[PDB]
Amino acid sequence: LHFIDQHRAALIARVTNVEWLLDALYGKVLTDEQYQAVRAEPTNPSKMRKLFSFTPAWNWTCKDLLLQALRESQSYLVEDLER
Amino acid sequence: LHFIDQHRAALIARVTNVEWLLDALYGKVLTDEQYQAVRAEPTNPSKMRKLFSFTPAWNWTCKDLLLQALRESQSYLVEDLER
Amino acid sequence: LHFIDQHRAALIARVTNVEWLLDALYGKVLTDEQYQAVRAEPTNPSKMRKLFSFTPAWNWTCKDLLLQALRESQSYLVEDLER
Amino acid sequence: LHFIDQHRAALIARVTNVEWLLDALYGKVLTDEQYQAVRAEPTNPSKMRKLFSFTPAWNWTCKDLLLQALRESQSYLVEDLER
Amino acid sequence: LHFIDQHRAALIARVTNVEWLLDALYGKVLTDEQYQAVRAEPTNPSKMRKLFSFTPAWNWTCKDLLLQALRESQSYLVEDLER
Amino acid sequence: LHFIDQHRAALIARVTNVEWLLDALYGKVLTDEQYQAVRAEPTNPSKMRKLFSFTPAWNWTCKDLLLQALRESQSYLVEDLER
Amino acid sequence: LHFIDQHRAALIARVTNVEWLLDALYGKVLTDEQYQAVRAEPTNPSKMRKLFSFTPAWNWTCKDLLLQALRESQSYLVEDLER
Amino acid sequence: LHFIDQHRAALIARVTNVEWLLDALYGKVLTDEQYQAVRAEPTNPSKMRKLFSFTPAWNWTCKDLLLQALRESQSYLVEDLER
Amino acid sequence: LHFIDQHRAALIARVTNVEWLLDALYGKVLTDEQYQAVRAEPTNPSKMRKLFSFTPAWNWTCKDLLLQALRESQSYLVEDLER
Amino acid sequence: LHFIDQHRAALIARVTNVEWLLDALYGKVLTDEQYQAVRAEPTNPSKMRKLFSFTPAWNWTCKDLLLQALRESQSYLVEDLER
Amino acid sequence: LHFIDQHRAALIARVTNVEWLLDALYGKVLTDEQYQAVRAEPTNPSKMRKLFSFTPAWNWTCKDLLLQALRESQSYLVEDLER
Amino acid sequence: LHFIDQHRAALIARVTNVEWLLDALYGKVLTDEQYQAVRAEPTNPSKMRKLFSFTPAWNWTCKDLLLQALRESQSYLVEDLER
Repeated sequence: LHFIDQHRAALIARVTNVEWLLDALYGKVLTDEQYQAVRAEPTNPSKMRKLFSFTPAWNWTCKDLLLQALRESQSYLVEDLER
Repeated sequence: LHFIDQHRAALIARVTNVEWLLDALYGKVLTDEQYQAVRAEPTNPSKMRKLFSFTPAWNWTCKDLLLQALRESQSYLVEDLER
Repeated sequence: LHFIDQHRAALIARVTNVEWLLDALYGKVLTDEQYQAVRAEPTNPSKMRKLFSFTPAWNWTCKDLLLQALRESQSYLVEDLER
Repeated sequence: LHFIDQHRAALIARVTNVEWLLDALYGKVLTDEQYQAVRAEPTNPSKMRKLFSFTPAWNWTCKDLLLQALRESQSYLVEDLER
Repeated sequence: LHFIDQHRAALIARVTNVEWLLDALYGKVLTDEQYQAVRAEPTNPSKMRKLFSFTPAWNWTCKDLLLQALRESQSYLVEDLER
Repeated sequence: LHFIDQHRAALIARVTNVEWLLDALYGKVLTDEQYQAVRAEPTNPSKMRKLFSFTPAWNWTCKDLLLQALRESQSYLVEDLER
Repeated sequence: LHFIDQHRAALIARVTNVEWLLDALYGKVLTDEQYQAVRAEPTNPSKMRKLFSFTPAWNWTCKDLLLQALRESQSYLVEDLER
Repeated sequence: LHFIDQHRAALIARVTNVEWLLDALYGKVLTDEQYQAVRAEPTNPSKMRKLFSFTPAWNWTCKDLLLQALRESQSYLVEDLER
Repeated sequence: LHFIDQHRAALIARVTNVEWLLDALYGKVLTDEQYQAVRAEPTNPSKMRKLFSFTPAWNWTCKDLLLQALRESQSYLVEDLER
Repeated sequence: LHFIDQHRAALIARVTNVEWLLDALYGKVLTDEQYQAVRAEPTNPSKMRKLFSFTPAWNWTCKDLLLQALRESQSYLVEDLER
Repeated sequence: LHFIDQHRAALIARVTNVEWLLDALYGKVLTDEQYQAVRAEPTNPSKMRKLFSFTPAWNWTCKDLLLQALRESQSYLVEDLER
Repeated sequence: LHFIDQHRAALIARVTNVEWLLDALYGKVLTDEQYQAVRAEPTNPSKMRKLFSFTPAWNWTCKDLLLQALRESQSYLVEDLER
C-alpha cells in the first residue's frame, strides 16, 4: 500500500531477500520478462530500483500483495520502518 | 477505442510494459520503421508519446486492438482507470 | 521461412536457447559484430528482439536456416506453435 | 503439467533432489549446456530457479515428464502440495 | 543553496554517487519522468548535467535539500570543495 | 489567469517540465497540430515561447487550466514567483 | 552504380548493417562530418536516408564502392534485389 | 548491536566457528535459502562476508542475538575485541 | 583571443570536448538558453558552429577565457594549431 | 595519495587482494552499494577499475587511507612500484 | 601515427583488448569523461568507434602513443596488418 | 588455423579440457586478464565462447598454436572432426 511509497528510499537500500519477493509476485503482478529483467540486475539496490520502476502501473491491491510478501520475508524490517 | 483517447494522459504516465504492446501491434497496426522509432526512445513516457503520435490515422479497430493488448498486459491498470 | 514471421511474437517470448541458434547462424547469416550485439542483451526476449531486428535483410534461405536451427534446438516448441 | 505452474513458488523452495530430476530430463527435454548451467548453481533454490527458467519453451508433454520424475523422486512432496 | 551554483562545474565532474541523490530527491523535487530521464544517461557527468538541467525551476529549499543529500552522501567532496 | 501574463518572461525562462503541461492541456486547449508544433522546438525556452504564441486566443478558463497544471507540476516555481 | 538508384526505396527499408558500410566509405567518399551526421540518426531507415542525401554529388565510382561494400556485407540482400 | 558494526573487519577475518552461529540464527533471523547460501562459501572469511551481506535489513534485536551467539561460541574473541 | 578567430575553421572541425568548454564558459560568457541551444546540436562541428555564432558580441576577455579552457582541455590541439 | 594516481595502470593490473582493501575502506570511504558494486565484478582488474571509478570524489585523506591499506596488505607491491 | 588512420577499418573490427589501451592512454590523451564514455559502449567495435571519434584532435605524438600501446598489447595484430 | 573456424560450433559444444588449453596459450597469445576472464565463466561452452571472442585479433600462427594444443589434449576430438 502507501507504505511502499512512503518508505521507498529505505526499502531500496535495506531489502536483502529479493528473490523471495519475486517468487511471491510472479504470475499475478509480474510477467516473465519483468521477472527476468529484475533478476538480471547486479546488486540488491539495483534489483530493488528495477522492481520499483514497474510500480506506476500498480493499484492498491498489488502494493498490498508486495507488503504482505515483505511481512512474511522480513518481519523485523517492517517493524523497524514502522517504528 | 475511445478509452485510449479519454485516458491518454494517464496512459502515457503509467504504462510500464511497452515492448509487449509493440509486439502485439507489430505487422497489423505498426510498420517496421514506426516500431523502430518507438523503440529508440529513452524512457517509458517518451515511448508512449511516440506511439500516441501515430494514433490520428487509426480507426476504431486499431484502438480496440491496443485496448485488448493493454487488458492482456496490465489488467490492474485498466481496471484502475475504469474505476 | 514465413513461419518465423507468422509466429514472431510467440518466438520472442518463448525461445530459451539463443546461444545455440547464434552459433548455428554465425558466419553465414550473422557477422561478428551482430553476434556480439545480440550477446550484449540482458534477457532472452531482449536477445530475441535484437536478433529479429536483422531479419528485414534476410531472404527465404536465411529464414529456412533459422527454422532448421530451431527444429534442432527446440523440437517441442515448433510442434506446439504449429498445432 | 499445470501442476508445476500452480506450485512454482513451493517447488522452488522445497525440492531437495535436483540431480535425479536432471538425469531424468537429460536428452529428452534438456540439452547438455542447459544441464551444465543448472548443475553450476550454488544452492537448491538457485538450481530450481535456473531449471524453471527453461520452462516457457515446454509443452504439456515436457511438464508431464517433469511431474512424473517428481512423483518418482519425492512422493511425499507431491502429496503434501496436492492436499 | 548557492553552493551548487558556485561549484557547478566541479560537481558535474566529481560526483560519483548519483543514484543515492536521486532517491533522496525523488517525490519532492523530482517527478517520475525526470527521475527516469536522469537514470537513462550513460555516464556520471551526463547524469549530473541532466539533473542540473532541471535546476532553473528550483527555489532555495530544493537546492538546500540537494546540498543536504550531498553532505550525507559525500562528506569529503563537500569539505574539499568548501576548503 | 492574469498570473501567466504578469510572469510571462520568468515562466519562459524557468519552466522545465513542458511535456506534462502539454499533456494536461491536450484536447481541451490545444489541438493536435499545435501540440506537435510545440513539441518540435529544440530547447525549453523555445517550447515555452511557442506555447505562449497561442495565448492571445485564450479566455480566463484556459489560463486557469494552465495555472492549475503548473501548480500540479512545479509547486515551488509558482510559490517562488508569487513570493 | 545505377543499382543503388534503381533500388533506392528497398535499400532504405532493408539494410541493417550501416556502420560497416560507413567504415568502408570513410575517408574516400565520406568526410568526417558527414560520417558523424549519418551516425547520429536514430534508426536504420533514418541513417540510410541521411546517407542517400549525399549521393547527388557522387560519380559512378563512388556508387560502385557502395555496391561492393553491400555485396561484402549482405550478399543475400543484393541477390534478393537482383532476383 | 553496534558491536558488530564497529568490529566488522576484525570479525570477518577472525571468526572460526561459523556453523554454530548459523545454527543459532536459523529460523528467526535467517531463512533456509540464506542459510544454504552462507554454507556454500569456500572459506571462513567468505562465509562471514556472505553473512554480513544480510545485515542491512536487521534491527537491534537481530544484532543482539548475533552478539549473544558470539559470546557463547567465542568468549575470548569478544573480550579481545572489547579490550 | 585573436587565436580563435585565426583558427576558426580548424577549431570547428577538430574540437572533440565541447561539453567541458560549455561548463567552463557557463554563467560568465554563456547564458542558460545559449548553453541549451549549443548542447541541442547533433554533432561536434554543429555544436562548435553554434558556439561560434555567439562570438560577435564577445570582447578580448571572453575569447581569452575560451582559449584558456581549450589549453586546459586539449593541450595538444592548441600546440598543433600554433605549430 | 598522488601515488595511486601515478601508478593507476600498474595497480589495476597487479593488485590481487581486493576484498581486504574493500573491508578496510568500508563505511568511512565506501558506502554499502559501492561495496556491493565492486564485489559484483568478475575478475581482479575489473574490481580494481570499478574501485578506481569512485576516486574522483575522494580528497587526499581518502587516498592516504587506501595507500595505508595497500601497505598493510601488499608490502612488496608498493616497494616494487616505488623502486 | 598514420598507421591508425590507414588501418582504421581493420582496427575497429579486430581489436579485442580495449581496456588495456584505455588504461595506457588515460591521463595523457583521454580525460576521465572520455574514458567513461568509451567504457560505456556495449561491444568491442562500438568501443573502438567511440575511441576513434576523439582522434581528430590528436597530433602525431598521441597517435604514436596509441600505436605503442597496440604493439605492447597485440603484437600479432600489428604484424599481420603491416604485412 | 582455418580448422578452428571451420569447426567453431562443434568445438564450442564438445571441448572438455579448457584449462589445459589456457595454460598452453598463457603468455604467448593470452594476457593475464583474458586468462582470468575465460576462467571466470560457469560452464565449458561459456568458456569456449569467451575464448573464441578473442580470436578476431589472431593471425595464422596463433590459430596453429591453439590447434597444436588441441591435438595434444584431445586427439580423438580432432580426428572425429576431421573425418
